[PDB]
Amino acid sequence: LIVSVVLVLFQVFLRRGIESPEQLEEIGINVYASIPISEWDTLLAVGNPADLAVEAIRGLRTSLHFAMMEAKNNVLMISGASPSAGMTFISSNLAATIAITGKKVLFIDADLRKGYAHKMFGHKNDKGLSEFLSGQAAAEMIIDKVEGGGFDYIGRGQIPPNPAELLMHPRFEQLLNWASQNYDLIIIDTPPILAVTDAAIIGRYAGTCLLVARFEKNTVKEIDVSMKRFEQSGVVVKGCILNGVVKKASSYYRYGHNHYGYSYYDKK
Amino acid sequence: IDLGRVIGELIDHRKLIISITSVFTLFAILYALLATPIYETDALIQIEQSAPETALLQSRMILGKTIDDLNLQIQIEQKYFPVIGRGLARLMGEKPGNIDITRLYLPDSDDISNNTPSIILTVKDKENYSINSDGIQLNGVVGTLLNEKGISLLVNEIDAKPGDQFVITQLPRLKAISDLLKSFSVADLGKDTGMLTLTLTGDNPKRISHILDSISQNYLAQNIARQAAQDAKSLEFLNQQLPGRAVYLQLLNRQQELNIAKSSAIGNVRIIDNAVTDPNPVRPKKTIIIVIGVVLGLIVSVVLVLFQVFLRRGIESPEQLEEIGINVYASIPISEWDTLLAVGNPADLAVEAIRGLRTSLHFAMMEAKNNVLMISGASPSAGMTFISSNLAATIAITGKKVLFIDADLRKGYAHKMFGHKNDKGLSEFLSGQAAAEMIIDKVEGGGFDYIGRGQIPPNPAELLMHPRFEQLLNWASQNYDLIIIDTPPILAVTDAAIIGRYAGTCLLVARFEKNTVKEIDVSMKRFEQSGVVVKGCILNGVVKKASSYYRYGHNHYGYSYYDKK
Amino acid sequence: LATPIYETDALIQIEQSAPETALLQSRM
Ligand SMILES: Nc1ncnc2c1ncn2[C@@H]1O[C@H](COP(=O)(O)OP(=O)(O)O)[C@@H](O)[C@H]1O
Ligand SMILES: Nc1ncnc2c1ncn2[C@@H]1O[C@H](COP(=O)(O)OP(=O)(O)O)[C@@H](O)[C@H]1O
Ligand SMILES: [Mg+2]
Ligand SMILES: [Mg+2]
Repeated sequence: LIVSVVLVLFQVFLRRGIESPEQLEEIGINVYASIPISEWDTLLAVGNPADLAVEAIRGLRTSLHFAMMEAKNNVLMISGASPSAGMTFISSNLAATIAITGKKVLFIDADLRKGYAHKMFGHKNDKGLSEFLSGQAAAEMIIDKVEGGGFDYIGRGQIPPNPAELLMHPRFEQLLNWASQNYDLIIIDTPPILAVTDAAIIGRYAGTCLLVARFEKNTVKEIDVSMKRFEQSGVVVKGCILNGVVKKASSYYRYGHNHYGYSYYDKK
Repeated sequence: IDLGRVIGELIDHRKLIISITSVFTLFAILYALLATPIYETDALIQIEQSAPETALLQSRMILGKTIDDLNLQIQIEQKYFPVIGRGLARLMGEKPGNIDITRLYLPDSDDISNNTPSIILTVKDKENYSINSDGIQLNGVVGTLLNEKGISLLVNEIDAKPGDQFVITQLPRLKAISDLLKSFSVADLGKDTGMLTLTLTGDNPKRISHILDSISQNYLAQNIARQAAQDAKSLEFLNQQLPGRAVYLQLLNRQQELNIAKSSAIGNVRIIDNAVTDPNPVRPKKTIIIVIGVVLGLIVSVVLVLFQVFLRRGIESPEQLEEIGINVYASIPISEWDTLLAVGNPADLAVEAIRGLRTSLHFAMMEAKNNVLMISGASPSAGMTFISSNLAATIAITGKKVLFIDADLRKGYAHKMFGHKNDKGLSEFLSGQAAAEMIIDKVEGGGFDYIGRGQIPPNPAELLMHPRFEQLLNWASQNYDLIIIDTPPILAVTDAAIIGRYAGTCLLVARFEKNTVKEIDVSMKRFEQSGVVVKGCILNGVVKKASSYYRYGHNHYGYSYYDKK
Repeated sequence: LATPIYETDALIQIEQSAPETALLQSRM
C-alpha cells in the first residue's frame, strides 16, 4: 500500500498535462468544446453518429456557428500544438457534422507531410493539394467527394520535398478564394505548429483558427506557446478545443466538473 | 524548487549521476575483492576473577614467549610489485607460496631509521633458492644452513613455484610483540564467569590458530608456575640455606613440603576449547563496503547535480527572455546533423525551426524602414552566422532575391562556408579599392548572393563608419528583396551598433545555455543606447531537457513531423 | 514456500548457570 501510494503521489506531482478546460481558461484561452475519448479508416460521425464524442462535436458545431460569424471568410483552419492531438479527428468529424446540416463543406488536407485523410475518406490519390500547388493539377481535378460523408475533400497528394514552401505559393490563396465561393465552409487540416510552420502560413488565409489540445498529453504552457507562435506570425487563434477527455474523479473534486459529459438516449 | 524540478534535473543529469555512482561502486567492489581477507580464530579460557588474567595474557611476558617459540620475528611476505597484486593473485586462484624459515640472522644494519633489516628470497626450484639483500647475490639450498656475508638463514620446505620472490624481514622482538598484541584480544563473555574468550585476527588462517594455541599453552604453563613462584622462592632460599641437628630435620620437613607444593600447584586456568580459525573472513565486510560505495556515490552525484543546478545562470527557456519583455521569434534546436544546413539537410529539425522564423519575420519585417535585416548577438559563437546564413537560405528558396553581407570584418568565415573568390570583399569596398559589383558573389548550392568580409582590415569599426557602407546598403536595397547582415557580437565590439543604424530590423541571437538573460538584456540596451532598436531575440542551440518540461510547461524543443518514408 | 523451522526446548537444573551457559555452547 505505501508503495502504491508513493507511486500515485509521484505521478500526481509530476504530471503537467491538461486536466480540465479550466486550466486553459485561467490563461484566457477560449475552449469551445471538450471532446471525450471515443471508445468505439472510418469517420466516427458517420460510423457512430450517436457516439458521445460526436455529441460533443455537435456542441462545437453550434459554438462555431456563433464564433465563425463576423469573420473575414468562411475558411476554418484547425491546428494544434503536438502531433496526434486530434486535429484530423476533430476537423474531419466536425466537417461531417456540419455536412448533415445541409451545408456545402470542403475539407482540405493541408498536412502535406503526414496527411492521411485520403485513406480515411476513400481516395483517388492522384492530383491532391501538392499537385495543385506545384502547378500540375487544376482546382477542379483535386476536389473529391467523401462517400459516406456529405462534403468534398482535397487530399494532400504526393508528399512534396518542400511542403512549407508550396503552401507559400499564391495558388493556395487562389484555391481558397475559389473554394470560398462554391462552399459554405472550408475546413483546413494542418500539421501541428510546434512541429512545423505550415499552419502559420495557412492561417493567414483562414478567417477562424482553432487549436486542438490533447487532454493529458499537452500542457497548458504548450498550448499558450502555440497560440503566441501563431499571433507572432499574424494568425489570430479564436480559441481551443480540448480533445480526448476521459472520466476522472480527481477533476470532480479539484474542480466542480469532470467535463466528460452525459449520455442521453432512450435505451431503445 | 519542487518535486518536478528536482526530478527533471535528475533525469537530465542521469549520465553524470550514473557515471559517478558506477565509479564509486567500482572502487568499492575493487576494494572488497582486492583487500586481503583477514580471518579470526578463537579459544575458550576458564578462570577459577579473570580481570587480572586478561592483563597477564596481553603482557609482553606471555606474548614474548610466543614470539620466541614460533619465531614470529621472522616476517615473510609474498612479493607483489603493486598494491593490488596480492588481491588479484588470490582471485586468479593462485595459491600463495609459503616458505618455512627456522633460523634467520640478518647483518642487523640498525641504521637511523631501518631497524628492520630485510632481504629478498627468489625461489629457483623446489630445493635451492637465491638471496639478495642490497644486490649481493647468495645461493642457498633447503637443509644446509647459510653463514655468509654476516647473513644467517635456514630455509626449510620451500612450498612455492620458481620465480616467486619473498620479502624476509627480521623485525625487532618488541615489534613482533606489538603486532601480535594489536590483533590479539581477550574478553570475559559473561563479565562474571571464569571463561576467557581469546580471539586473534590475521591474514593467514592456519598461522593465527597456531599462534593462539601457543598463547594459550604458554599462559597455561606460565599460570601454574606463577602460583608456585611464591613457594619456589621459599624453596630457592631453603636450598641456599641448607647447612642443632633436630632443627636440621625440621628444615628437611619444610624442604619436601616446598617440593610437593610447587609440583601440585597447578590452578586457575583451564582451556575449554583450542584455537580454530573461522574459515569465513571477518574483514573486509564486502556487503557493507559495496553498499556504502553505492550510497556514497549517490549522495556525491546528488550534491554535484544540486550545485550545477544552483550555479547555472544561462538561459533555459524563451520564457526567461520574455519575462523581461524580449520578443523571442524562434527557438532553434541543436542540429546534431563548410556546409549550409538549410541546403545539406533541408528536413533538419533546426531548419524547420528556421522556417518558423522566416514566417515570423515576414510579419515582423513589414512596416520597417528598409529591407535590411541585421543579425547580431551578445557573445561569440552564439549562432549569429549559423542563423543568418541559414535564414538567408530558407528565404532564398521562397523565390526571393536575398543578399547576405558578411559584415564581420574580424572573424567572418562566410566566404569559406559558401565557396569563395576571397578577393574584393566588404573590406576592399569600404576602403575604396573595389566596386559594389565586384564584391557580390553567388552561393553555389544556395540561391542568394553574398558579400564576403574580404581581407581583415586593421580598423574594422572605422571602416564600417565610412559613408560607402550606407551607399552599398542603399544600392543593394534596390536590387534585392532582403539584405541579411551578419555582424560580430555586441558585447565584444561595437561594429553591430554602427551597422544597426542602417538596418530596418535587428535581431539578437541568444545561445541556449551559454548566454544569460542579463547578458541579452545588456546587449539590447547597448543597442538602444546607440540608436539601434532591436526587434527581438532568437534563442539558438536549444536541447531537449526534462527540467524545462517540469519547471515550465514546455521544453521548447519541437516535434519531428515526417512520414518516415 | 519458505521452509518451516521448528523449535525444541529442554529444561536443565543447575545446582550460577552463567559459566554453565558458555560451557554448553563450547566446541567441546
Ligand atoms: N477524442 C478522440 N476519441 C477517439 N479517438 C481519437 C480522439 N482524438 C483522436 N483520436 C484518434 O487518435 C488518432 C490521432 O488523431 P489525428 O487526427 O491523426 O491527430 P493529429 O492530426 O492532431 O496529429 C486518430 O487515429 C484518432 O482517430
Ligand atoms: N543551432 C545550432 N545547431 C548546430 N550547430 C550550431 C548551431 N548554432 C551554431 N552552431 C554551430 O556552432 C558554431 C558557431 O556558429 P557561429 O555562426 O560561428 O557563431 P557566431 O557568429 O555567433 O560567433 C558554428 O560552427 C555553427 O555551425
Ligand atoms: Mg493531422
Ligand atoms: Mg559570425
